[PDB]
Amino acid sequence: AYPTVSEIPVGEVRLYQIADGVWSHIATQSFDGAVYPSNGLIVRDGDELLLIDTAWGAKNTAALLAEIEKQIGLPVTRAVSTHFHDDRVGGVDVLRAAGVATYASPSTRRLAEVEGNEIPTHSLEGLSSSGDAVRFGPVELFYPGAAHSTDNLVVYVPSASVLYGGCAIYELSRTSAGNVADADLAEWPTSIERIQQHYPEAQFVIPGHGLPGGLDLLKHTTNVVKAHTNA
Ligand SMILES: C=C(C[C@H]1O[B-](O)(O)c2cccc(F)c21)C(=O)O
Ligand SMILES: [Zn+2]
Ligand SMILES: [Zn+2]
Repeated sequence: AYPTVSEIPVGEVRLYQIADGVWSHIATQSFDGAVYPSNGLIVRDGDELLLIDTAWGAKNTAALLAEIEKQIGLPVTRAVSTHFHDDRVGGVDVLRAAGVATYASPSTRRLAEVEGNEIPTHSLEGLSSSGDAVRFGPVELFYPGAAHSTDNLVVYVPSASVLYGGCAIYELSRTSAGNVADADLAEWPTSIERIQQHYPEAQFVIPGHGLPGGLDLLKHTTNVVKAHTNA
């Protein structure tokens, strides 16, 4: 049932409904020779939608907003980018131009500016230290510590017990480290432990790229990360 990378042409966006008012969005993009799927989240808050991460690029994010109008019919009023790389902020400008208020932590906004990437407008307060969590409309934002990047956020949707890991959580099919130039490999297993200790009742865990699972994706990610570190 969950759409897979070979099912989504670059430029099209799938929505997958996880629970009442909780969707993931799935798109695909070419990077360094290969085509990757990429996940974010849509969470209904009454008559508005919160968006978690772009669809990775201006074209995909415009297709995202178009799919939301067709399939859901509620406006996206706020977006959160979970770290500073292009599959999370790429398309912020399309969101801004459509009227979406775009958010990220101060660190993410600074890392995005330094790297040349699109920059969310608004700063998220309360997320500076590992273990910090804040409610943001219908979701909980959690800063687990440095992992895939130093700034990466994870997101929990209480109504549905959905944990979105972003690029800090790998899918089961991913058995090698996914480009770790900006990662903190010594801290990543500890940051994952913080996630486990905070959301032990998670039912549905979504990696940044690929198929959702359970909390077994956290242990898998630690294994992949430690395996890369020892050799
Ligand atoms: C192998 C994946 C690539 C994917 O993730 B990224 O580092 O946010 C990032 C940035 C730019 C391109 C891109 F394909 C990606 C990974 O886990 O890092
Ligand atoms: Zn990244
Ligand atoms: Zn990524």
